[PDB]
Amino acid sequence: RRLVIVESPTKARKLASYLGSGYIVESSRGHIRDLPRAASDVPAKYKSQPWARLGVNVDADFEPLYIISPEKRSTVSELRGLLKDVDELYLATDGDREGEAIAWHLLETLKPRIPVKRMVFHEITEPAIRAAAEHPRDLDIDLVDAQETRRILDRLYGYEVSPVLWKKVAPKLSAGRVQSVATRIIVARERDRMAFRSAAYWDILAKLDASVSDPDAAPPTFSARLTAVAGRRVATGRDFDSLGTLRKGDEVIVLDEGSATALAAGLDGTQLTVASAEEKPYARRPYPPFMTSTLQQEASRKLRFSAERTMSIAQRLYENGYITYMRTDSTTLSESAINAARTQARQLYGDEYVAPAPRQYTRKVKNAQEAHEAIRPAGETFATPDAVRRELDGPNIDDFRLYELIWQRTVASQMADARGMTLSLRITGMSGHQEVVFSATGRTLTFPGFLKAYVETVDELVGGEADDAERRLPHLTPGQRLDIVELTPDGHATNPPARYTEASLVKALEELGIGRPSTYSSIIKTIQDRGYVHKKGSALVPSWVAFAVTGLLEQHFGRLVDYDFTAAMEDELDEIAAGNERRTNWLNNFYFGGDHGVPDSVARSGGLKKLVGINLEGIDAREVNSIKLFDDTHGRPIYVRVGKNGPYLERLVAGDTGEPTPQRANLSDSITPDELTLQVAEELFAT
Repeated sequence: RRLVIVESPTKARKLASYLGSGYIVESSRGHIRDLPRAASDVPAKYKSQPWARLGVNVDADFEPLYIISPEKRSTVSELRGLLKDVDELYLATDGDREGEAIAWHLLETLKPRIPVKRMVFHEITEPAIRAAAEHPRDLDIDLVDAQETRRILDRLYGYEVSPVLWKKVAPKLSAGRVQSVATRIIVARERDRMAFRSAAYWDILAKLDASVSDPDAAPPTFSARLTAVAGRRVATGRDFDSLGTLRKGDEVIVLDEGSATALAAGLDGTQLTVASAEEKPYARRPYPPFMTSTLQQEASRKLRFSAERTMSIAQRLYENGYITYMRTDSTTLSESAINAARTQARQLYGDEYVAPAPRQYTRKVKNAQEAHEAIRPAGETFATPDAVRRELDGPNIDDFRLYELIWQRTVASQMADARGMTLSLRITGMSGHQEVVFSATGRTLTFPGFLKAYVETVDELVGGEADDAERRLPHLTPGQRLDIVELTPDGHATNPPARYTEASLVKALEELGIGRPSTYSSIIKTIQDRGYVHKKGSALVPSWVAFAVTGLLEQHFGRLVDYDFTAAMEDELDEIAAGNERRTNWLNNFYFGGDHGVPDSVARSGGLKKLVGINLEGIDAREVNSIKLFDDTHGRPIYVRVGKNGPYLERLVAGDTGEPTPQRANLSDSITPDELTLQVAEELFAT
């Protein structure tokens, strides 16, 4: 008999069905050991060590104290009992550094005296599981070191930074390093919206008829926008800065209502002339197969799933053998998957829609031990969407809908390019003695290609045109007459920068190099649970406490929330995982200071311990929990105060017998920060 250990019961039952007689497959319920979480976790033998409760001996090369979580105590003893009756132990945790560390803890805890085989696989099928059992991988201690370094980093960061949050913001706040950076991202955007000032600008929208000079033109009518007047380009929204004043670029003319209306009046009665018309072909390549980042984005935009929901569903699909492993930065497809996807594309859409050659989407992954393939349907032959629809019906419907998304993306990635035309137009006229220029743009989809099988969804808050959208224009030739159906002077205002959705936050975490496949959703989940961020529709909105904590970190511990320093620490952890940096050297440099790392980083500034242990009696807690908004019409500053009972507005005013007396008005989450205007503040201060 052979004992096999995996992380979860679903995985345990699934591997057992494939390994057959002679294997006992059991679940570890995840991690079995952790650093001490309370004083009572410290065993008697270590109670004589003053560092035991922290769980890390920083003076002995950061030696950890791993103890068995009391909730996992019976799991360990049951595992120990089964080990006594087998001839071989198989460790079948996930192949990334998290799963490697779990296997390492199982070895350290069970101390086997029998052969050990470490199985690695990235899909759960009978071929994949059989191959893995027959070709085990040597235990990768570099992965384990990378996982352990991050665990200790997290412990030390919390140890040093938490008491500053307790003394200067609020008790029972928890420290979170990467979480505080993601929260800063959200706060920075909200601060940009509050400081945004709109500018007004006008143009003219024209509906133009071509069926007078060409009764075959299709469509007969179309719209065009005024874009130049007497050789000066007409100002648009991109021409104003965030304070509503013109950028320092080429000269423009800023039209207003009376301005634009006078141009339309001097025009109606006349006809317009096609000065120029251009056709330019385009060819769009398919989207790459999903990796974790793009799966979460598209599930969020198309399916409206939170990042956390997406990864819970993806985990069930994985453990049940429907898809490949869902924590990956690879968009590579294996040979059988490319061929299955081409076949499906051929059967569902026709030979014309299959790409002529197989399409490989190879990008360099951080660590080839940890990611082998895109997220795609499992198996040499993909399970059909209908068969999966019948199995995951009823309560498992979200599972089907994510599988369908993955299936369609995988098939579309092997399909032919989309083709169409980009269409341009210049239209001239005469409004009195001034030459006007009207511009129209278009785009056709001659051949949809892969778009027949997958079209990305535009971010709800950023907006935009879908990749399959069309704007058709009739065929025109220079000099051609056009009749003005309608002239509408049209007023506009610049808009503040859009809030993040969960989808665009994942995108920003990836592009800044701060997130990783195994952390994107837990980051986003955690900032919402700990109260830093909430959802208004699909928009992530920071809470007022998020402003207070972010300002504290920015003003006094800025290196800890710097985007570039954070991305570089993530890279260094990956270097440990590849065996190009040492766990112990990295921890010593980071915590105690050293000569290695990016210039001016925490390590190079003297280390985390010196950095946080500045003189804190010089950090005023009243200032930390005051968020300046604006002054009122009398010059008095209005500020949001974050108090034990929540947020409230406050200003100092003149009282009964002289000033300064506080005036307050309580606040709820109902009003987003950029909505609390002076007008709103004054209304709150009265009622």
